[PDB]
Amino acid sequence: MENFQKVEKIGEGTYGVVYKARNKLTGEVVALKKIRVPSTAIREISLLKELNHPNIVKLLDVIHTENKLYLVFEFLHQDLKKFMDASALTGIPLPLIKSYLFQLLQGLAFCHSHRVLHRDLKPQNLLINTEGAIKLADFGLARPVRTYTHEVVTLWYRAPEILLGCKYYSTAVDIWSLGCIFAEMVTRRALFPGDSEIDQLFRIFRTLGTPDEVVWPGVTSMPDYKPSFPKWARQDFSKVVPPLDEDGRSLLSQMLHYDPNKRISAKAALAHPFFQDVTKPVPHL
Ligand SMILES: Cc1ccc(N(CC#N)c2cc(Nc3ccc(OC[C@H](O)CN(C)C)cc3)ncn2)c(Br)c1
Repeated sequence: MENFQKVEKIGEGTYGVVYKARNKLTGEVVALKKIRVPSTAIREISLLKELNHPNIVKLLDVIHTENKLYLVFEFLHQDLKKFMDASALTGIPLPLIKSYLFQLLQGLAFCHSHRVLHRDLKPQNLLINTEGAIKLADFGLARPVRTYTHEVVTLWYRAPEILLGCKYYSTAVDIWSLGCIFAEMVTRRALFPGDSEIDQLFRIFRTLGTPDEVVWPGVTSMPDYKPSFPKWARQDFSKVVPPLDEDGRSLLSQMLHYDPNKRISAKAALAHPFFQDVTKPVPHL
């Protein structure tokens, strides 16, 4: 750590506090995360230093000293959450929303091709720069209910299979989360703001319809599925994300399919007609 000087507190991350810091030597400005060490952790983390992509926050170095773990990441000046809030009254322009979704799908396609899942995608761990790029952060660190600061972990972006107690979820969980983020960027309001696991599940059911064996084979046998779940009817996406166009609604619907196996893959989503006219606009930061 002596090689680093803490500039400011970036925020209380899920696995520890994060500080903007400078390499007392290289002058490099980075994001320093102190992880709240098992050999299994070290090996997995070392594997992440290899997962390099333009849309994945670069893990610069892993420091294992004094039996403590520090992760040094590339530094970006803001997360998507702050940007969405700052664009609340005007709304993020569609071309930029399209650009961000496109880039994130590229990042996911990359990770997923390497069999790596994010598992906890949310606006707070999506970082943007002044150039128009957006990157996935804290990728692979998943493999708690509260943070080290007791802060509640958001359930708003959790896939239904996870909520239903699935133990071996797939890359499909990341597509679901991104779909929820996509919808939020368009409407300027969280799609499923649950404040408990059951409230989260029921919010999803109230919008997409209570899942059954027809739309999701095997759902009634899932760990936490209850035959007593209320049966709500499905609503039109025309009502869910106006004024998103049909290409956009088509894509969002495929990203929010109940059956993880039916849910569109990142790579297939990249070929969706919605991205026919994709561009890379510069954000107003
Ligand atoms: C909650 C949290 C804490 C740390 C990070 N990590 C780690 C990784 N991987 C960063 C951040 C960063 N830059 C930056 C990120 C946020 C930020 O402000 C966050 C505020 O908390 C905004 N909120 C209102 C959402 C300022 C600079 N550059 C590289 N890595 C992330 Br992702 C989320």
